[PDB]
Amino acid sequence: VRYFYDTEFIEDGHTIELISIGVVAEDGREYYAVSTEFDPERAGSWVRTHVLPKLPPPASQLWRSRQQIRLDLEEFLRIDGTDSIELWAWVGAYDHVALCQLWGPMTALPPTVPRFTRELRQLWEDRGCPRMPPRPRDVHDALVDARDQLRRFRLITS
Amino acid sequence: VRYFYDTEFIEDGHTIELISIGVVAEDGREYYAVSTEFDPERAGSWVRTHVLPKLPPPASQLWRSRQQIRLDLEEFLRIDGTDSIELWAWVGAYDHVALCQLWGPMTALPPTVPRFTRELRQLWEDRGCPRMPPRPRDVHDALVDARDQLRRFRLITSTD
Ligand SMILES: [Mg+2]
Ligand SMILES: [Mg+2]
Ligand SMILES: [Mg+2]
Ligand SMILES: [Mg+2]
Ligand SMILES: [Mg+2]
Ligand SMILES: [Mg+2]
Repeated sequence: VRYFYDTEFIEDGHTIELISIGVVAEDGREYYAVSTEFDPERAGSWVRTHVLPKLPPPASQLWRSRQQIRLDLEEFLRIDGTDSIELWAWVGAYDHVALCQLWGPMTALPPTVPRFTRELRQLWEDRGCPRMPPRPRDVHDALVDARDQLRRFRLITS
Repeated sequence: VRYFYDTEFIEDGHTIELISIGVVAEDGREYYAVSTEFDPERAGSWVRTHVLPKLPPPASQLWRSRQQIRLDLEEFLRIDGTDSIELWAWVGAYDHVALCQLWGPMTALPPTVPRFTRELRQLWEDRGCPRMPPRPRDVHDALVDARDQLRRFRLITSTD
């Protein structure tokens, strides 16, 4: 059913160029990939310092084409499966677009992928803002960040 | 405090070209504009059928530049005032990007505009999925869309 995710990307007010994606299923499965298709030269200051250095070394199989990431996610999210898929992220409007654009325009999103991502911050605030683990060491690694989202959600719903 | 909004747009897997935006405040105030800058030619069948027909005539003052719409919104959302700005939309991920892209990069969004839009669909499900009035036939007009969201938010929360 539930997947927690995060993306890193280069966004210029016009497009969102996907750097990486981390997704963690409530059942414990984890997916992380980094795109071979974004242009590192086009990254602004904040990304160069905080995002770029934390990426896998160049020879890692974690590096995948946009097409591989799409096919990886269709398998990882079980899009042909029994269960209803429910996507979650923390302040994920841009993340939601970044994920969806792996498929193309919204019309080309697979029929079982939700057309919205639930907002963890919204749930957090609606439960009166309960005390959370402080920020992990490596924030801006999308998988670490996606992990911490699931941790947060479990706390709030315990 | 709370604003409810909707955007209409041409989205192609690459960009989100803003057509119109409708915003309604909890205090009764309303804003609506249509961008002079999208290219009607690029629109798909759906946007040709359901969106373009509801737009104001060419002479309407509702047609504005993207620059004018930014300035209008900075005023309307009371960006320099002391209330916390809360934004709400129904299934608003692309809407949130469309709105925020009026300021360019996320970098450049006024500090006082929140970095996320609250998701009215999520709220609905949370409180038990209570039965809602039907959507207006007028929907697909971003202002009508935004008013209706405000109405749904009122009904969903009416015993909170
Ligand atoms: Mg992100
Ligand atoms: Mg590819
Ligand atoms: Mg996020
Ligand atoms: Mg909309
Ligand atoms: Mg539209
Ligand atoms: Mg809306």
